[PDB]
Amino acid sequence: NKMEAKIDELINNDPVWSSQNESLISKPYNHILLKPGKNFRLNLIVQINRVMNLPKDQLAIVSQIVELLHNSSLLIDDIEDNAPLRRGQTTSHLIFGVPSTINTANYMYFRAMQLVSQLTTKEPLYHNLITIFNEELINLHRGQGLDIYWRDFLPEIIPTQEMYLNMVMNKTGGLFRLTLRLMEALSPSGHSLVPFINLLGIIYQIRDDYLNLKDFQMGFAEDITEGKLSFPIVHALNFTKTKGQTEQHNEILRILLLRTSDKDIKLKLIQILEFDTNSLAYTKNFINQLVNMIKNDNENKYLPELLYIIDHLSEL
Amino acid sequence: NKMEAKIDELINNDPVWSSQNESLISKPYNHILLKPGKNFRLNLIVQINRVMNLPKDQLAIVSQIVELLHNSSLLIDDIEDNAPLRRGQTTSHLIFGVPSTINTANYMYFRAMQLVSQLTTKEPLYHNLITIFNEELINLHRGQGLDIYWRDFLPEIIPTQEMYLNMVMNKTGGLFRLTLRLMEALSPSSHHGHSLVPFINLLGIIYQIRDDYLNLKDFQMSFAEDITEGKLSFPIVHALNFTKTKGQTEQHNEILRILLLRTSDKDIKLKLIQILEFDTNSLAYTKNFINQLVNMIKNDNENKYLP
Ligand SMILES: C=C(C)CCOP(=O)(O)OP(=O)(O)O
Ligand SMILES: C=C(C)CCOP(=O)(O)OP(=O)(O)O
Ligand SMILES: C=C(C)CCOP(=O)(O)OP(=O)(O)O
Ligand SMILES: [Mg+2]
Ligand SMILES: [Mg+2]
Ligand SMILES: [Mg+2]
Ligand SMILES: [Mg+2]
Repeated sequence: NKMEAKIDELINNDPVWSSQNESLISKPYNHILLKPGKNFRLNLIVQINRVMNLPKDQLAIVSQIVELLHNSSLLIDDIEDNAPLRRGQTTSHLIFGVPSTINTANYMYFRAMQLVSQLTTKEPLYHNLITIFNEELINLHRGQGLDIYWRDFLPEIIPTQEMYLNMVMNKTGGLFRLTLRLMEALSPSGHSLVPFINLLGIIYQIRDDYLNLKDFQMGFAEDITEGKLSFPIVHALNFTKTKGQTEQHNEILRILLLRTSDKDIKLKLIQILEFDTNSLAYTKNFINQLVNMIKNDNENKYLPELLYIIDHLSEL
Repeated sequence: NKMEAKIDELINNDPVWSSQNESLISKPYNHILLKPGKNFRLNLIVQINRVMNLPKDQLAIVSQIVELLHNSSLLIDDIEDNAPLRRGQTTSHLIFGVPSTINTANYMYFRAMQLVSQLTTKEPLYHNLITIFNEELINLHRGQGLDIYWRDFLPEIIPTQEMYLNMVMNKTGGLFRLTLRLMEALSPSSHHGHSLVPFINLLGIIYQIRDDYLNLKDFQMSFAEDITEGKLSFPIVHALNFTKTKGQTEQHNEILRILLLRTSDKDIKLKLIQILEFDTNSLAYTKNFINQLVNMIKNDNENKYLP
């Protein structure tokens, strides 16, 4: 009966959770926190707020939600991408293991969700805040799904430029739109800045893909080891199909499929994209055109310190 | 000019997502759907609705939300537990890879969350369903994190029977309580009696202890993957704390060594089992523990837990 009394007191109570248990399972998350770039995701929110005007207490919460979602996404992305480093540091799953990292990352998504309720007391608004959160996280998982599928089942599907851009609108545009849509919904205060935040996500991503190869040609071109269907690689694959460069098209697939860390093999692929397909110049120029679409936006049809961010978008 | 036009169209529209795309991402999930148990998790929902009386359309969505969370939880748990099999079938991550499986599973978490807003249009009630959904998924992750922590840090921390039971209230109680708390908040029924959460908690507990018990018993009588996983099973927690108390130092260490082996070796697995069989009598202890738990419900004449 002391057993039953114990079982009885157990089931008539909320589940026990100590602050100690909380520390033990937050290890993978505390590790990625030791990484920079933070002050920048914070500079973008701060700038957009000059327009949205939410009180600083609400802006702090919007910011905590996004940081939890962002860092958790990277903890996961690194398992998904077999990444050994993130922001010059050893990846969490390599230290604590994939099991703990996945669980903790998923855990933080729900803490993030929890915080949405500290943004309002109003039910109509709260319901909309949750829908935005739910929607963009659904979008993030969709693009991430395609990026991962194209790569892992290559050459089953060779994405075209169009397909890549759609994948990026979901994948990368997910959190960008999330942050902005929350702010536009909490604003006490012109046209929606969503097309502009979308163009930013796109630029951010093609730039991430591009710089990952160009800095090795001049990091470690880890994208090649991953086998990622990046902007430069998507152009090269399609370009070779179109110009009938069979041998080169196949060599590109062969190298991607090696998941190689050999610097010379990676450098060969890059030099193929440089001189054979001209995928690097194409990408650098595609980036510039997108940036000009904003820099030449006088009539403010995209646009509402703003541009300073566009050139330091790599540090977010 | 034409490139700028295309980008303009793109950024002014919602992200494009086709049904073929939906089919691609769904592959790891669909693969697990070829699995039984469904006419039983759904059986419990049915039964309890006899007291809750939710209108079918609403009950089905609950059934849907529960199914997505459960199947998704299993996809991830198998990755976390390095499980090669689930219901006799090759686990999803061994077929589609860990990357796609993790992504798909999480996606389904959010799809499940989406179904929550289609349970009701009343803004007060909806908020409660979300808080419910949110709270239990958090407990689920807390328990899972602890079950994984003990295992992966062994032998840093060896839980006591009590710590184990608390871990289970979180991990396994989560989905059980989420299912019932939703149904109770939706119930059109005036006063369907005392809340059934205490009863669903005891159920969750019996369920997990029995799961750990059966993993070893169906191997002592004839794969015992919990040993290969190195899991702090209910019988294992009992054996470890039983040898520590009876000062049986060498048996205590032998148990730890085998769990730390992460072994698939039949002989060695048989060896750990014979220790629990003859040395600590942990399997008989577990069987009896389960029976006591059940008797709490069987001899519930004043219906304190039962409806
Ligand atoms: C969930 C998101 C948006 C992260 C995607 O990152 P990528 O795998 O595309 O590249 P890195 O962020 O690791 O540079
Ligand atoms: C959460 C635990 C311990 C078991 C999960 O699987 P079930 O016992 O519910 O069985 P199936 O859903 O896989 O049929
Ligand atoms: C997320 C939950 C609740 C499933 C936990 O199942 P276990 O980790 O106990 O392992 P299985 O025996 O169910 O495979
Ligand atoms: Mg990555
Ligand atoms: Mg990635
Ligand atoms: Mg398991
Ligand atoms: Mg498990």
